[PDB]
Amino acid sequence: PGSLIVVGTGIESIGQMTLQALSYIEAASKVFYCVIDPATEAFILTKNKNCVDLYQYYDNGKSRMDTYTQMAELMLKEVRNGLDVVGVFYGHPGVFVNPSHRALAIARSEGYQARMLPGVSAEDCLFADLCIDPSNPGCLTYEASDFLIRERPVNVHSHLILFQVGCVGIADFNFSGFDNSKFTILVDRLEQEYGPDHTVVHYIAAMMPHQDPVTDKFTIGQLREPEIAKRVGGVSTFYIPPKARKDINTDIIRLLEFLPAGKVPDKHTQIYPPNQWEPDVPTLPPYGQNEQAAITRLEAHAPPEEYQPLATSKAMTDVMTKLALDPKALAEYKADHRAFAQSVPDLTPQERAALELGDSWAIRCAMKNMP
Amino acid sequence: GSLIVVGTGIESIGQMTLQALSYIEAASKVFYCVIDPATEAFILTKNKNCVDLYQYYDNGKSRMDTYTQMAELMLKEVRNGLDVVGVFYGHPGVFVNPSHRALAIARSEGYQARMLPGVSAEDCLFADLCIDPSNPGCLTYEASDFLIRERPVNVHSHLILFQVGCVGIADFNFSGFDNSKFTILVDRLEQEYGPDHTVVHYIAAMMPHQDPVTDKFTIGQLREPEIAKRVGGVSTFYIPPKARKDINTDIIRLLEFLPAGKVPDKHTQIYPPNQWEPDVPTLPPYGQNEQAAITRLEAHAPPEEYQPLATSKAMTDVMTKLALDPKALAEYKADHRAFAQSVPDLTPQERAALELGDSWAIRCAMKNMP
Ligand SMILES: Nc1ncnc2c1ncn2[C@@H]1O[C@H](CSCC[C@H](N)C(=O)O)[C@@H](O)[C@H]1O
Ligand SMILES: Nc1ncnc2c1ncn2[C@@H]1O[C@H](CSCC[C@H](N)C(=O)O)[C@@H](O)[C@H]1O
Repeated sequence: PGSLIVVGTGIESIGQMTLQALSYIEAASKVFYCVIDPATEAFILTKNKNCVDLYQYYDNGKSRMDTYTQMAELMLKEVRNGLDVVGVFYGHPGVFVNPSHRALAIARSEGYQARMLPGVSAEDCLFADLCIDPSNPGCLTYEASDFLIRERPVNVHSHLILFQVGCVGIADFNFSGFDNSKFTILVDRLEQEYGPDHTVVHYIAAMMPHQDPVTDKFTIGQLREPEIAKRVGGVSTFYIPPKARKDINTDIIRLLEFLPAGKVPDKHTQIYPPNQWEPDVPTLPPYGQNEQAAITRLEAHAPPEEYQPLATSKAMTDVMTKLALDPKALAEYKADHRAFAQSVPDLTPQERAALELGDSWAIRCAMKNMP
Repeated sequence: GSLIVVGTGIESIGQMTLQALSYIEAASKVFYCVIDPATEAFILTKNKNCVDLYQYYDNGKSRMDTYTQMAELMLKEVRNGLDVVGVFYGHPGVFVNPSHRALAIARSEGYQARMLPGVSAEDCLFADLCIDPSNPGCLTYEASDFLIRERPVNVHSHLILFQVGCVGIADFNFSGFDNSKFTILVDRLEQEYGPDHTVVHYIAAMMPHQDPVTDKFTIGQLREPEIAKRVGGVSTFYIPPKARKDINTDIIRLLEFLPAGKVPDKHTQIYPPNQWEPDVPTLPPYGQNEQAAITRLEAHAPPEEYQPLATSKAMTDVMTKLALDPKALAEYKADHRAFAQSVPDLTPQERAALELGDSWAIRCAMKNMP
């Protein structure tokens, strides 16, 4: 009896909140939120009548871990009283967020329903604004101070993302912001691992819908310029592109049959597109001889035989939207599949049967058939 | 012409962001690639002009040709002056080839190009497994690329592998992938981690009533034919740290982290522990430092420097519209004053902040009036 759901709000105000985060806000018994955008906070207050701002539990000179302990306990206290508590943290609520993990784990240890819903993180915004794929060529993400304290290894051939570069070695809080006086220690490490000429991108996603992202391209040595290091604050994130590209192992690529068997891959060339923040890698052009061949093959393209297009009804689309947008209806459906199933209007006989089964394959067959 | 690329999250409908939906509705043309029928059934009700990109896959047809065709279908509409919005499930730029190719070409030729972030499978992995990438760092690889280019592991940090069910397959089949080189991946993981180390097979729920797959195996167990069978196209591996890295005490004092009279714990991590990691010396939840912080809550008042929100409903609604209505945002960015002077019931300070547009002015207008 009593539960704790933790949701996120994304980074950019309001717009980056997920539909299910909003739905679990409204259905909550009490809301504890920690956001750093005024419109987002106002947006949370109009969707639930019982909200407490967790930001007030920071204080000047007060340890952040002590604030995190208090933030977790304020939620767990309402949980142990049998309330349905929803915790709110901007971005992804479990990405570089201490009190959410502490509160959910303690509630689990005491036998309560606990669950975190994912959200859009600052790393997600970084991928989008910088148009980089973590797949190419791998992504490593560190907390900036932990990266120094435990001397975590770099991967100069993959992406590097550093959070909290604006509070290096700071366990305190100050409403005015951080005095990043240990920033030079981080610069010393980045220079030692990458050299002073390598690129570092100072990233700050736009928090308001009309603002532009900060995507400023520096070298690591330029971070020692006073006017540069003052620009990084509490919502600053560093992206360091790969310094070089690792070679393909032709022996392993023949074992995996990535390329056609008989050919030797290109040793100094990546496939299009290039990373615009990366030192120049020889990259193939967008429209080679293999590319236009597939583009001109579009002239003779027909829907494949095994391609099965969507073929559902208005009633089936509405009931699955409801299961995704209505936590009240979802809780009833999981409690009794058939009693919920025969209650939905206008469902075709197979649609009622598929929804009563609930299996992924039955629901997909019901939405791909239709007489 | 322009190209806006958005995502839908992993779990159907519910994990779409509010701004992804608004750019769907306001779009002239929509090209989508989702793998959930209800989500696809959610999209076509929001825009009358959609094309399913999934049809450009084919049996025996190279994925790279499809990605070239997927990007070209959007690009040739962009060169014709329409406002195109491409849709890919999850985060549209996380392990997605055609989205980046189309945006790069669109940029190179001078068109407006923007990607909106979405909720990825890695985001869902963080939530369902309830782990934090900060503790102790997170390394993400494409499974085959991790093998082909012999990428280094980091046994002290998180490891996440995408596409473990498609090891080395460049082709497509509607029946899915024949993960016949999966044993090459298992060989590498055992060499780096040992056969007894944990690997979590993760499949986020795609439907609202499903529960996630969070199966705890050992790397050696992956060789069991009935284990290798259950990893497919939407499978992701999580590998917890094999050990924790030591704190460098010299670096600790360079940073002046703790009081220069107190010495921190050298071989104990903070609560909570990673429930998927081999047992690490972990602090209890309610130590005396925590209990001291609990009892100090009784004497809590809002600090003097704390500035609570103090706004109006007219101001709340205009910023909601700017975030939820892309056409009003385009108007406002084109002329702040014309937009600011046109919104009704705005306090004169509120219109002045809106006309400025600066973050400092908007935040002052929303926290100031007593
Ligand atoms: N608007 C923004 N742009 C870039 N990074 C940001 C950001 N807001 C917060 N961050 C990063 O996140 C750190 C705070 S911890 C909070 C992170 C949040 N839970 C998330 O999902 O990202 C900051 O030190 C900064 O590195
Ligand atoms: N439901 C799911 N659960 C776990 N991993 C998933 C998943 N769906 C997709 N993936 C991962 O994503 C890969 C496809 S590439 C598509 C990724 C998507 N853009 C995203 O944001 O995550 C798969 O190989 C799998 O590793």
